[PDB]
Amino acid sequence: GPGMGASQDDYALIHKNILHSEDLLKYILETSVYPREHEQLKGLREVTEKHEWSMALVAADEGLFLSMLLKLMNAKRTIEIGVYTGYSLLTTALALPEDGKITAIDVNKSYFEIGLPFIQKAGVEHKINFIESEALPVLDQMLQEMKEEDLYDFAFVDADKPNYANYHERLVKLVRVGGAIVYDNTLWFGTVAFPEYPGLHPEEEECRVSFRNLNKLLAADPRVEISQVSIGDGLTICRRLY
Amino acid sequence: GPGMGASQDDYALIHKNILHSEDLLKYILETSVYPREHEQLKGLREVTEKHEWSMALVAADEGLFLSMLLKLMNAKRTIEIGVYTGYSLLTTALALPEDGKITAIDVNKSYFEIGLPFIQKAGVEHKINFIESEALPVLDQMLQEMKEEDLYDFAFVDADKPNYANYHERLVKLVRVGGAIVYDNTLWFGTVAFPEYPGLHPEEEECRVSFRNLNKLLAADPRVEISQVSIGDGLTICRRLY
Ligand SMILES: Nc1ncnc2c1ncn2[C@@H]1O[C@H](CSCC[C@H](N)C(=O)O)[C@@H](O)[C@H]1O
Ligand SMILES: Nc1ncnc2c1ncn2[C@@H]1O[C@H](CSCC[C@H](N)C(=O)O)[C@@H](O)[C@H]1O
Ligand SMILES: O=Cc1ccc(O)c(O)c1
Ligand SMILES: [Mg+2]
Ligand SMILES: [Mg+2]
Repeated sequence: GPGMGASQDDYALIHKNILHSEDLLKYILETSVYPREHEQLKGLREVTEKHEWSMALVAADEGLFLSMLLKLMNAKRTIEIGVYTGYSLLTTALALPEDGKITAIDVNKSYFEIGLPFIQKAGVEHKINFIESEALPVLDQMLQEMKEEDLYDFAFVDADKPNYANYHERLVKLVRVGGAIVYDNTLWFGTVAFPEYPGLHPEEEECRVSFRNLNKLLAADPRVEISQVSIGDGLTICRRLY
Repeated sequence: GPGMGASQDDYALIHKNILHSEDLLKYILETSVYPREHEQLKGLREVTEKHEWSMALVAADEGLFLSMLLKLMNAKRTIEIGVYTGYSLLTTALALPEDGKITAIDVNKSYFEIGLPFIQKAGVEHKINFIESEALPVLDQMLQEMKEEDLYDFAFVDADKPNYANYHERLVKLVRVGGAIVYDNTLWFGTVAFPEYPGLHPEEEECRVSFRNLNKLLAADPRVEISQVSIGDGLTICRRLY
């Protein structure tokens, strides 16, 4: 109710990691990520680390992996659901060719305005069409308008976790055959490995349950082939088969 | 030569994981890997788990990830360095198109013949050209005979770890521009994070130092873009730039 509002300090999982030690994750970042990170990504990350919802920021080693996937598959048209301050969005815009196009959807444009100066300085603002809205109505409107020529090569899903299965039903129609759908956070701080987990915030527990259900659904879905990858907070790559 | 024993039982790191949770790795395998694993890959994995060098076997979640990369980049011609019983090789042969081709190099064909019945039953043996040799002389012969139109789309490097830097100098000329080179085990049980790590077999220590050097070299190499991925025992994806 009324008060000071939602803080990430009310959450139990902030300080959890899936790798063996903090030293191993720090090694990966210092050795293989920061030397390869665009200066505008570094600036965007450093401001976002000070923000009240910094827990949501995509892991930087995951960012470089998404960039690699976009280049290897020659993606040109992508969709991002869940923008926050724009780290994965700027990563994507830097990876695409000059004529690449991104549809970016987030309910809160004020977060996006934090990252927008870095996107402009990087010279890739022209690739981004940002839409301030809940994603589900936008996706349903796309399904009535988009033709086969406009299908996306790649979707990154990093928004409200309990809605992922709902996003999946739209995205298997909005991404081309042979295209990729990537779901962030599918290992949810390691909590998915347990049928019950003590002391979580109600929203954290709702996400543990939803990801356990989502991971089973994706593994059984004949419309896609999958790979769940223990990078960052876990991601699942889906490739559309038909 | 004469010296100390260097069998698998002589190594210290066999059971060490890069993920901090054994339950999380089992969850990934049981939820997202085994339901998606080809029957012949399952049989090959089960035999190899009993073999005296079972620690060398590529992780099954990494297998599905490699398959996903190959499909998303539409690879058609690949090279594998380090075959063992053939798990990554069968993964690759199953992922490629019907007319895809693999050049597979290993010093020990007897290992390959353990997995060969599974590869034959999968119906993809015809894609594989197995070469029984040390890899370095083969790659140098390829540099002499390779034409630009025959460059590989994808290379998987999983053989003798101290030689990876030597392999890299040939493979950046044998893979096409825009192609991928994947180096397996670049986190080496997490020991790369530390300048010193007590209690290692001398060959394990040699690989720790070798990978610390390689990870620095790859992060600084302008010929490639990289992404180090904390799946399996760690891998590094390189994409050739010029
Ligand atoms: N229903 C909804 N539709 C669209 N965006 C939503 C949403 N519910 C939450 N979000 C947004 O999802 C985002 C999750 S954080 C996303 C992180 C970002 N991709 C990065 O690279 O760091 C938040 O910005 C939140 O505002
Ligand atoms: N110099 C060399 N040239 C080619 N192969 C070598 C080599 N030194 C060692 N090897 C081979 O490298 C292999 C490493 S284990 C390879 C694992 C396999 N790719 C999998 O999917 O499980 C062993 O089979 C070993 O015989
Ligand atoms: O909302 C919490 C949150 C936490 C971690 C994430 O990666 C994310 O996208 C969201
Ligand atoms: Mg996320
Ligand atoms: Mg290996």
